[PDB]
Amino acid sequence: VQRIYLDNNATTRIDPKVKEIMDPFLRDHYGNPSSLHQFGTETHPAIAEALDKLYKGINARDIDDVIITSCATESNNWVLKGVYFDECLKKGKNHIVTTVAEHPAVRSTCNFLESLGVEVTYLPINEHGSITAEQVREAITEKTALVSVMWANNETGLIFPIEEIGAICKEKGVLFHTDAVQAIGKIPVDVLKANADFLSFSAHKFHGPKGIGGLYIRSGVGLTPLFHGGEHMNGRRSGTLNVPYIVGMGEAMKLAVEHLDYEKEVVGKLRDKLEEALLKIPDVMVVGDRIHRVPNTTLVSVRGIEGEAMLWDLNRSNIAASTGTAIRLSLSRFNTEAEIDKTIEVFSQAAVRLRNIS
Amino acid sequence: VQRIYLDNNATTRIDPKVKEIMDPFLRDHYGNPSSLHQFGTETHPAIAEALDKLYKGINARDIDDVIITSCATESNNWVLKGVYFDECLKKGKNHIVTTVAEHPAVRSTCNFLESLGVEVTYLPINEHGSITAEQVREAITEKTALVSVMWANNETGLIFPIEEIGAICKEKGVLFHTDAVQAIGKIPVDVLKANADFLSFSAHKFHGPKGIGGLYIRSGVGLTPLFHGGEHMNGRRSGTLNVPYIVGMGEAMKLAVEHLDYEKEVVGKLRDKLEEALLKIPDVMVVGDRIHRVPNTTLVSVRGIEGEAMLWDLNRSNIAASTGTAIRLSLSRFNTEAEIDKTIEVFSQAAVRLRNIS
Ligand SMILES: Cc1ncc(COP(=O)(O)O)c(CN[C@@H](CS)C(=O)O)c1O
Ligand SMILES: Cc1ncc(COP(=O)(O)O)c(CN[C@@H](CS)C(=O)O)c1O
Repeated sequence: VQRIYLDNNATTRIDPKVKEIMDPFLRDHYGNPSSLHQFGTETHPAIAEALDKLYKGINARDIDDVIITSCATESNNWVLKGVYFDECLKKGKNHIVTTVAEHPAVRSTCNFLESLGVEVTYLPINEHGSITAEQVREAITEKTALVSVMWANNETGLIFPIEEIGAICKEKGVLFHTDAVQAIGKIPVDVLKANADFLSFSAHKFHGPKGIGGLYIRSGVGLTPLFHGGEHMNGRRSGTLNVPYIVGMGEAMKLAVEHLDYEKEVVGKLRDKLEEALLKIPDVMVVGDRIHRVPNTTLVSVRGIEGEAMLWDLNRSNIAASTGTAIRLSLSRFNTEAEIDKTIEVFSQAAVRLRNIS
Repeated sequence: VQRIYLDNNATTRIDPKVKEIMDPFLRDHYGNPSSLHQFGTETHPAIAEALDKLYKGINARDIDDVIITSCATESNNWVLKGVYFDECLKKGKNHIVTTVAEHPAVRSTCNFLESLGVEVTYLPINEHGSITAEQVREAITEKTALVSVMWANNETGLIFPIEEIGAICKEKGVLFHTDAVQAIGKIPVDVLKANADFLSFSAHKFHGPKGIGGLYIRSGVGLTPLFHGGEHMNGRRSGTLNVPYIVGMGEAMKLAVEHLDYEKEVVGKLRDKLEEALLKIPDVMVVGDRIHRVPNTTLVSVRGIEGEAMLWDLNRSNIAASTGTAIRLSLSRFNTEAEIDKTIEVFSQAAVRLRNIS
């Protein structure tokens, strides 16, 4: 059979080169990097190269930290609860601003902080489907410890004005965190232009393995650890290093930035080919804005057939996509134009054989 | 070259069968298990088998939870901070008892809770090098939310009276957590006989990969999540599942319990062969008790040559061990008797060529 994977915002395929670079640390180089003997120090060069790739991947400075976590969910929980202890309980700055579009890893923890008594405002989305930076200004008070706005939305793909928000946050002296998981390998990511204090990411969204993530912490910014133990990662996150996934995520970051032109020029062009081909069908319509979007995502809406039935039909035809009432289709570098023509055909055939209402 | 690995309490080698069972989920079965399409549901049988192996591995009941974490450090932070929020701030039961022998992942977080105002007593070790259960009784008051005592010590190998402590905790109605990482695959582990409410473990101590762990939570016991997001693991720990490491850790648990007789009868006998051979040397001495110890560990002390110099010498001879002022040697199933004879020889040769003081 020949299956079609169009659900790359849910997770991606590991690049074969990433798997290859991970194998030796799953095989004979099994030493704990904290060990003083040769099995330990033997792993250090590859770790340094992976970390270097990550730094260079997000234009982090050598003075900055890029701490290895187990996923973006860990990074988000760590920023929000850490800044809860440092600035809300200890500095009395009991206010956090975020958006309604953030991943549940951010919003649900924010709900928990509300249950403890922190006041959090979830900014409402506007009609163009994005946020404006002035919205955060209107919501930022002199008691705001942190603003957290995702770089790109996972359901629709829209890119948010992180740069301008970073300038506002910089002028007013409030910590800035951005969940950028959906941005890596899709668009250029620069922590300096964003003036970000915190940045989240997760490997399996740019063709690394599930179960490893990263939190960029800018130099000097404090954040009480979520994993206490104080041994690893400059004492900020304890636990024996996931050596294979660290190297793999480094190579995956490298490949992701090396493929940016291909992502925008080829993957984005196929997304436009696909989208335009699908909009040649009755009362369908893209949900959201079509200009300020990441190159890989289209979010299509159909008449009165709910999206989940169409997704059942496609999976029956071995074509994988996700929801977002609407259908989210998210591409990658490993899709081909033949795959897109076939998906246009199967989508139409499924659509007319679903239209038969009653 | 032929290197000798005797540092298995720091981390272990991945069993080749574990790597094999992980490869397909690093290759073509890359779907997010939360996805509704075939790439997602396609991973479910292997996940169920791995989880089943874990449950059966620690005699957990089907009514219980065995939540997948990213390491034992995550499990320990989660128990202590979770029980801090549920019973100390909300139920006013502001007291925790633990030991001075616990891993830094437990003790350092306990220090953090003290900084927030929780009163924690770290029980002192006695001369036989172990704790008695009555010590915890004397320290347990009507304001104790939780007692946390490790199953086996990582530096010395001594097995603690978890069973009896579980009975005391059960009679008095205080939550019981045990960090059992060093016990899995070394001695039988039974959460029911221990009457444990929480149990920690980490895969890479029984020949699985670094970067995945487990927290057993007994049925009905509450614990506010450390990873909020509420999607995965019955909403208790959010983040896209580390599919390959879950399957591998399941197979690793299976092999670990299947090798218990071999661990005590063969690995323990080689540890006794080695130990007795090394005690035939001047003013040396095993640090700690020699009866109630895990089968794989010996902790040897030498005259006035510090242990780190001896460890430098051994690593120069491609023999790996760790500290514990003393030298910790920790075996596994993949060591051979030839390896042990050679280590006895190299240890002696290093010892006499280190004795030359000034
Ligand atoms: C009992 C016990 N509990 C927790 C840990 C930490 O495991 P992690 O998977 O790295 O989080 C360890 C790991 N002890 C190693 C590495 S610090 C040692 O050198 O002794 C342990 O022995
Ligand atoms: C922006 C953003 N931030 C965090 C996460 C969570 O990543 P983790 O590595 O699983 O913790 C995701 C993952 N969103 C997937 C799985 S819930 C989706 O279906 O949209 C994300 O898109």
